[PDB]
Amino acid sequence: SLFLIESEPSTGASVSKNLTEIILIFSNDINKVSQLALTDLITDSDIQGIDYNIEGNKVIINNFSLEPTCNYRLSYEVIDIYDNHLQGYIEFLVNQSNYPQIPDQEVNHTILQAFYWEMNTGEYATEHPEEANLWNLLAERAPELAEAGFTAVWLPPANKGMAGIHDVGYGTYDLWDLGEFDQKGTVRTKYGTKGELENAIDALHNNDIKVYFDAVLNHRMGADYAETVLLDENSRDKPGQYIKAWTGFNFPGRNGEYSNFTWNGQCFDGTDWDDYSKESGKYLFDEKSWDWTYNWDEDYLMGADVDYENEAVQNDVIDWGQWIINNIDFDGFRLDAVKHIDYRFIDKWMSAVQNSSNRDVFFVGEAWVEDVDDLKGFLDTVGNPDLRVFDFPLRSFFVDMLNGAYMADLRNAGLVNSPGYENRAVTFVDNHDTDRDEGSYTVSIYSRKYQAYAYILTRAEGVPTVYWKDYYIWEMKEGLDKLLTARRYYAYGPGYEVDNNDADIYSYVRSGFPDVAGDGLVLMISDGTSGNVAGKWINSRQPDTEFYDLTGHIKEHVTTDSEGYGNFKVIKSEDKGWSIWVPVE
Ligand SMILES: [Ca+2]
Ligand SMILES: [Ca+2]
Ligand SMILES: [Ca+2]
Ligand SMILES: [Ca+2]
Ligand code: NA
Repeated sequence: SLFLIESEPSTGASVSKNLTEIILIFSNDINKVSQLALTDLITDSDIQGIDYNIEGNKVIINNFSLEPTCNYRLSYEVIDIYDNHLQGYIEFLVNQSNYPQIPDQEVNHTILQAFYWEMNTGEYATEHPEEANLWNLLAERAPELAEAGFTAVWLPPANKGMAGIHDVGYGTYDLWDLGEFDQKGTVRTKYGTKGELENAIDALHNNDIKVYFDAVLNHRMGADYAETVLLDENSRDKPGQYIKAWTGFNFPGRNGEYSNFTWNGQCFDGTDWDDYSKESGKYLFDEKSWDWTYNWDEDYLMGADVDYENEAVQNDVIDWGQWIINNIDFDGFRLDAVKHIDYRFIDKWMSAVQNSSNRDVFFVGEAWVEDVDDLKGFLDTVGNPDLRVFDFPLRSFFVDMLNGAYMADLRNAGLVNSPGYENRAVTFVDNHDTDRDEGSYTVSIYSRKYQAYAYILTRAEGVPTVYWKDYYIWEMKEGLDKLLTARRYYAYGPGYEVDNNDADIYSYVRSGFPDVAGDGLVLMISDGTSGNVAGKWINSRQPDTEFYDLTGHIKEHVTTDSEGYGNFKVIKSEDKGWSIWVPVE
């Protein structure tokens, strides 16, 4: 039975104006092409003089020249060798060739999270062998990341963890070992060597991309030796008992390189394992107190807990902070488990590290707090103005959209819309904790993900993060790249909320820069399912201007009146319910 197996370009694609042919691949060998037309859908005129040629089960169509920003349909009726008839079509959009010219200092910022939990494991290692060596890959890919519009990359923890080569990076063992020393059965980390990493950073800086380090400062794991430790009278478990604590770290493999600091019992407030009784608990060490944290009793999380009241410990870790930026040339950090670490210490280190260099070091904390007020109150407590946080509040809205949400409420959702806190939001859709095959605390954004990316990447505030697993593993690249184009060239100037949002449609306006031609955009997203085209009358702030949907979804243009208003459209479906209207000229 006759069907189209695939086409190049694929239906829905955005293509180069230099596309020279369309290949259609069919199920059976093809006897005939009865009708073929390539149509410009804006003017509704067929391109005269196209040619085709039959090769077994393939049909190559050529002899055309496509205009930028134009939507085309290739319609065909073929008869196969068993006299089956198949009628069908493919559609595609041509990329803009002449983009708006944005002054380099105003270009929008955009982060790629360069990892996922199961990288280089199970089928992932099979289907994606290039990820057995992440530093080398990021090196290879720097120029295409930059072409995509990424301005920074957040790396997985680059230091040696307690599971060695299988450590995703959070079983922190040695901060000063970046896959330079044979420790935990491996010289390299799961991701590569120190040299490879230094390679990648040059690769990336070479293409004008920053590199953030994922600093896990709360705990330590895989200690070199155990120690007998008495537990405080205030310990929740086994108070005033003696336990055998895995608390000795001296990093034999590194042998003092970079830092000769070593760790024991007095470097930690406590632990969760007693190797005498072979029991888990929460164990507070004699004369230690849990450090000051936003919420009561949340210093203790897992592993051996760092005592950031200890001055020697504060000093070694401030020194590493500094080494990472000034010596290893990173441009910033993600701060794992930021609310489980002494707030006074986080402010002190953020200040020491910021103060040690002329570069403006970027900092973002992982504080999994879905209420905005609670999260602002955490920012207030830490009280260091450089401290950004991930907008888990906003993501809670994208979880709400999984089975339908009240879409007008996106006007006020997340840290990213809280007055006085909007620029401290690092917005995202999924990450390694929220999108993981097994053992997640949440549900991934498994539906309406494109809508959620469009919202964050068009916004005037915050800094958006794309997830590697979305972009490269679930293969959302094709659709994401169109949103990344929007952000890179169009999402500029003041942002405006509109007055006609409802249960199912949210629209938003970026007016463009006055002193830049052809930038600006109208976003419309929907959680509707009716399967059809809805309009909203929106003031684009650009009088007498022809716009088109750069997503390829709506195959018409919209021209605004002399007040700048126009009827902009979106398709109310899960699959295609996002549109981004940009100027054609
Ligand atoms: Ca802690
Ligand atoms: Ca303490
Ligand atoms: Ca809705
Ligand atoms: Ca403009
Ligand atoms: Na502590």
